[PDB]
Amino acid sequence: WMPAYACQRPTPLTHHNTGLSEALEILAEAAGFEGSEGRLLTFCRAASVLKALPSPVTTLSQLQGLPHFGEHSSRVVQELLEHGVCEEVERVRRSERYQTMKLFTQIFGVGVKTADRWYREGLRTLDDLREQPQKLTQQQKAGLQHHQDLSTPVLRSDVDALQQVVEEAVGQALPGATVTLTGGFRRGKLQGHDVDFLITHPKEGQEAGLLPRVMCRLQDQGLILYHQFERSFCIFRLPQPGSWKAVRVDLVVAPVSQFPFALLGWTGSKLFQRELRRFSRKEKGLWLNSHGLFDPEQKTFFQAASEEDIFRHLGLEYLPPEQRNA
DNA sequence: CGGCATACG
DNA sequence: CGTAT
DNA sequence: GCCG
Ligand SMILES: [Mg+2]
Ligand SMILES: [Mg+2]
Ligand code: NA
Repeated sequence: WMPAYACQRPTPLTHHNTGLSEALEILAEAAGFEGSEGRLLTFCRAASVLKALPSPVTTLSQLQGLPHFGEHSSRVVQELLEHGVCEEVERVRRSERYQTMKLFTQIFGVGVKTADRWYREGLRTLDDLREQPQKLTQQQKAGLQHHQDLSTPVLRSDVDALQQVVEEAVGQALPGATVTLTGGFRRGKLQGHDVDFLITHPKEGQEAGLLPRVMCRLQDQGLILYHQFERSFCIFRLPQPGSWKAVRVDLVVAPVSQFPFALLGWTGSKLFQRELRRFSRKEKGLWLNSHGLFDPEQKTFFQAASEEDIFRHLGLEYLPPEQRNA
């Protein structure tokens, strides 16, 4: 009944097993901090399965036959059902390693590998990093300076304001160019930690060279607190009552021939796209990315005019963005 | 046991 | 190495 | 950690 790939089933934003999925996602996150991508994936997938169920899991037997539930994930659920708490999960939560790796990896410019090195050097706090700024990149310096604002959720009201200012700069950079909201907000989220925009133009090729022109205009408007092509990871100045706050904004440009693939990729979720690409390659023999869908036998790319086209060419039932919350 | 998504900056 | 979904 |  429950298919094995997350792209084969609807996953709504809110569901009936929130606490169970959150516990599994703690273990997934911890596995990632230790470099165990395989364990991270299994725990992520098991969490996602529960998000897709039509009602709460109340008994252990309801896990029988669910994909990605083996001894470990099942035991986690069993303990939560019987005692409201899983000792392993709580042990991770309070560990100095988990808390510090989470704190460090949250910094824009710091990945697992950097965080881990710092952890091994004895660093534990943000002020520990500030007191040795010679070791930080310019990106990390920006992430650390803006860390407090960047930890505050972006609201859907903020998004509309940012979109209008991005369209203004885009319209001057290239008349006729369009801006599409992607990422978590396109899946229906009411809050987020960043805002993702996809930019294109209806005349193939006109979008070449566009992103530098957009960025230089935004910067001239005084809206860019930080930025470093076709992808830009920025920190924007967002107006606030009597002041402002820093917000992470990603801008991506794609040619209109590739727009369906880029929209699909950048709308996520992250797990959904990984599962979709795994499904494409392993079940259909097709290679999927955010630029296209390649048949390695015929050596041809699939033309798509819509996301609907892509789901059809992979033999999957269409899922709107709000059901891609794997 | 191999595999685990696939890019760009 | 970082970033993104 | 789990699947095929
Ligand atoms: Mg986002
Ligand atoms: Mg983003
Ligand atoms: Na980071």
